Formats: sequence, C-alpha cells, structure tokens
Amino acid sequence: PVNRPRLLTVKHIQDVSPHLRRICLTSPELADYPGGAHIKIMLPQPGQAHAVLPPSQRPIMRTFTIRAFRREALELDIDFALHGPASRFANEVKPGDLLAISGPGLQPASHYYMVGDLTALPAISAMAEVMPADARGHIALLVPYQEDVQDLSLPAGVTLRWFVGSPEETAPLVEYFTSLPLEEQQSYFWFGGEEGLVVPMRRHVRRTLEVDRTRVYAVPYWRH
Amino acid sequence: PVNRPRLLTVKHIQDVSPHLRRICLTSPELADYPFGGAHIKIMLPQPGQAHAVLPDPSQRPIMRTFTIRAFRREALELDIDFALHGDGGPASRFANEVKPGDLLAISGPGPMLQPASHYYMVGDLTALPAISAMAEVMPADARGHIALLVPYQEDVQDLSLPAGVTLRWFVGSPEETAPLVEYFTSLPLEEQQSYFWFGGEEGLVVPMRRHVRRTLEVDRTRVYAVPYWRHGKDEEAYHHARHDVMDS
Ligand SMILES: Cc1cc2nc3c(=O)[nH]c(=O)nc-3n(C[C@H](O)[C@H](O)[C@H](O)COP(=O)(O)OP(=O)(O)OC[C@H]3O[C@@H](n4cnc5c(N)ncnc54)[C@H](O)[C@@H]3O)c2cc1C
Ligand SMILES: Cc1cc2nc3c(=O)[nH]c(=O)nc-3n(C[C@H](O)[C@H](O)[C@H](O)COP(=O)(O)OP(=O)(O)OC[C@H]3O[C@@H](n4cnc5c(N)ncnc54)[C@H](O)[C@@H]3O)c2cc1C
Repeated sequence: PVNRPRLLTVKHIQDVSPHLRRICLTSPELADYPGGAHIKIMLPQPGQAHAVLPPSQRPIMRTFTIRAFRREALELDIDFALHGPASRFANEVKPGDLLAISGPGLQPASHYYMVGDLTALPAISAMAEVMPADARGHIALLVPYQEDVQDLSLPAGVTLRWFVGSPEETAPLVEYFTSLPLEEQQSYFWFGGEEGLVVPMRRHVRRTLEVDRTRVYAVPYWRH
Repeated sequence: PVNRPRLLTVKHIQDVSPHLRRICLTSPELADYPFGGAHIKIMLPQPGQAHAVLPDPSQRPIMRTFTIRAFRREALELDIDFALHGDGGPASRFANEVKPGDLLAISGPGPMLQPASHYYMVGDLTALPAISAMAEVMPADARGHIALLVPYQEDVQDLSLPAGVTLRWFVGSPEETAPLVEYFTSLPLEEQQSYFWFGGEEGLVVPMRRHVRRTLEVDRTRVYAVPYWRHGKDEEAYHHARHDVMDS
C-alpha cells in the first residue's frame, strides 16, 4: 500500500517567516512515498494521545501542501500559515511529535499569472523552484503583515508584488491584477488561498478572456 | 488494480520537430494512474490482430518500452513522444499512421531525475523525451552538461535548462558517434555529488559508461546507463542483449 497513511516524526522546526513555520518530518516509511502536491494531515481528536489510523475515533483532517520532499534524506517539509486544530498543532509543535499524513493528491506555459495569500505561498514557492527559467508573467501575494514579506527567487521575467492587508481588503491587489494585460494563449492561471481572491480572479478570467478548463487553477484554500 | 494495463485513445497529435511526434492519450482510466518521465510498456497488436489483447498466451501483445513525456491527471491526459523513423516495426507503424481515435494499451510505470548538484546526460531522439521531462524539474542552480545526437538539423529544438547546464547538439547518423564522444570525454567531470544519465542508442551509452568507469570512481547508483535501442536490430533481437548490457 504505497498511498497509505503514515505516522511521521518532527525532525526540526523553522520559522522562515514570522507567520510561516516549516516543519520537517521524517520516517523510514517515506522511502516508498509516491512538484507541489497537497496532502491531508491527520490530527488527534480532543482527548486522544495520537491520531487513530485505519470509526468514531477517526482523526481530524486538514489539507496542506507538500513544500519539499527529499527521499534520500527521508524528509518531508510542510509550511504552516500561522493564525483551529491545525493552528494549535503548528503553535505547540515540538521536535519528536507525531503527525499522520495521507498520500498526495505546475503546467508548462509561456505566461504564469498567480495570486495567493500565506496559505498559498508554499504552493507558489514549490512551483517557483521548477518554473521554466524563461517564464513570463505576474505573481500577486496578499499577506496579513508587512513582516511576512519574504524572498522568493523567480525567473527573470516574472513580476512579484506584495500586498499587505487583512483577508477582507481584497481590493488593491484585485484591482491591480484586473488592470494588468494577460495572455490567453500559452499561459497558466493559478489562484489559491482565501475565499475572496480565488473567485474574483476566476470570474475575471472567464469574463475578459477565453482560456480553457485545463489552464485555470482556481482553488479556494479556505473561507474567512 | 492501480497498475492494471489501460487502453487509451489518442486525443491529439503534434510534431514538436519533424522526427519527434508527441501523441497525447486520454482515458477516464487515467484518474488513478500513479504519478520526471518514467518508463512504460506499450502493448501493440501482433501481425494477425486488429487490436491489442489485454491480460491464452497466443494473444500476448508485442511490447515496446517508451517514456511518459508528461502526465496531467486533472485533464486525464498522458503524452508519449515517438522518435519517427522508417526502418519499420510496430511502434513506428503506430506513430506514423496515428490518428485521433486510435487505441494504445499501456502498462504502469517502472525516481528518474536523481538529486545531485552536477548532471551529465547523453542521448539521442529516443532519449530526448526523458531528458526533457527530467530537465524541466531540475533546480535552478543545477549544473552539468548535456549532449544530444539527432539525425537531422531540423530536430534540434529548444530545451530550456538551468543556466548552469550546458546543452550541445550533434547532427549525425547513429553510426557517427565519435564527435559527440570525443567532446563529452574532453569535459571535466565531478565525481562527487553527481548523476550520470546515458540513454538512447547503444553506441552512445556504452562508450560513455566505460569512460566514467575508467577516468573516475562513481558508485553504480549514480550512473544510469540504459541502451534504448541498437542500430539495425529490432526489439525482438535486442531484448536480451540489452539485459546483458545493463547487468554488465
Ligand atoms: C490544496 C490546499 C493546500 C493548502 N496548503 C496549505 C499550506 O501549505 N499551509 C497552510 O497554512 N494552509 C494551507 N491550506 C489552507 C488550510 O486548509 C487552512 O490553513 C486551514 O483552514 C487551517 O486549519 P485550522 O484547522 O487551523 O482551521 P479551521 O478550524 O479549519 O478553520 C477555523 C477558522 O480559522 C480562520 N482562519 C484565520 N486565519 C486562517 C488561515 N490563515 N487559514 C485558515 N483559516 C484561517 C477561518 O475564519 C476559519 O473559519 C491549504 C488548503 C488547500 C485547499
Ligand atoms: C527505458 C526506455 C525508454 C524509451 N523511451 C522511448 C521514447 O520515449 N521514445 C522513443 O521513440 N523510443 C524510446 N525508447 C526506444 C524504443 O523502444 C525503440 O526505439 C524501439 O526499437 C522502437 O520500436 P519500433 O517498433 O518502432 O522499432 P523496432 O521494431 O524495435 O525496430 C525496427 C528497426 O528500426 C530501428 N529503430 C528502432 N527504433 C528506432 C528509432 N527510434 N530511430 C531509428 N531507428 C530505430 C531498429 O534498430 C531496427 O533496425 C525507449 C527505450 C527504453 C529502453
């Protein structure tokens, strides 16, 4: 069973940003683990010592991004957008703690248009690491604090602009992204994160432009 | 059965170069297909069959090995790139005659790009889909050298690579390997934290693997040396020769 749930150990923790914590996880069971995919982390219910994997004892599940996966080092990285059960795991985390995770569930283009918040930053960073060096386009990020503006190495022709504001101030960013000229041929639209970012941009793209099913990734990561 | 053979249909065809044909295959059976550019077996009908008979051993299909060039789960699409030629064989016939709506049976995958700081890769058009698939997931600071042998100047194509990876194209027939081999043996190679990948025709893979075995000491796990085919021999004549090359 190569997609089974696995119990992994926190190797080390790191705060790349004030509200972005990178937790490294390890286990010999990573050797046959199946780019930037999403997993479900499985947390114990209140009262349980640990997640009960396989029915009223089932764990609480949240969806997250595989930030990085190093098979040879038996290591898997998950970045937590600090702010629920997942947030209390991310705050109280200590090395040695258990986290159960599920199995996993970027397109070639000339133009990349992306928008996200801090819950979409790991997906964007992972995608940046394998982005084609000649890529063109624009990335817009809405962070809650000016001190979570952080460095993100990009291809030379991709633009990056930060927007500091609360999840409700989807207004400077959305205006700016609706203003920019967008290519509808040989392009990839990636919208992730909060409720009020994915959907304004997704109707913006299927209003002003004719692009196909396959080249619009608009997935709300949560709902305020 | 997540690795069962699946019968796919051709969605569309595309010539990325005159002798490299990207066939895009689709099926709702691709939804649970496992996740770099792995190998697969394609199953073609025998001479007396109208179509492949998926698993009476008299109805076993002919098998060829090919690379998954790209795979898009959401779109239910899988890309295989065929090195066009005119020396015959069932896979060549499938690629030449291919129309949208044609069928192709495929196996499951049998990791390709290994973590390293230096990458040294050689191949021909049969290895270009694997090398392309591996190149587009290399880190931006990866380094190394890639040399390709193609039969015609028009089959040279863009492969965007990390800035630190050299790319050098050699035009010639599969007999004419000596310029490529001279050039690649002239390059200084890192023996630590490196991955060597040799694929394509036998007369590229074997001299390069021997060069690496003579002038450096690299563990076997950091050298890929798989001859994809052999000039003048069909897969039926070559299957066990190829096994004896790889286990040598
Ligand atoms: C495919 C996918 C990948 C994701 N990857 C990541 C990832 O790598 N890192 C990551 O941090 N998140 C990621 N998310 C988002 C993640 O699901 C949310 O952070 C999750 O809702 C928070 O879990 P929780 O148990 O702390 O909160 P929940 O109990 O689920 O939500 C409770 C409340 O928290 C509030 N809230 C305040 N700030 C936030 C916030 N930043 N995120 C969520 N809720 C918030 C909301 O009002 C919500 O109603 C991803 C989501 C998807 C769909
Ligand atoms: C791991 C692996 C991955 C491979 N991936 C690919 C891939 O992605 N794409 C791909 O095109 N091939 C790939 N190959 C090679 C492919 O299996 C051979 O080209 C195979 O011989 C093609 O079968 P055929 O039926 O067309 O020709 P066959 O019936 O095997 O042979 C007929 C004749 O044509 C010659 N010949 C065979 N193939 C070629 C060719 N490509 N160019 C010129 N002459 C040829 C033979 O030497 C023989 O004389 C791969 C091989 C391996 C081992």
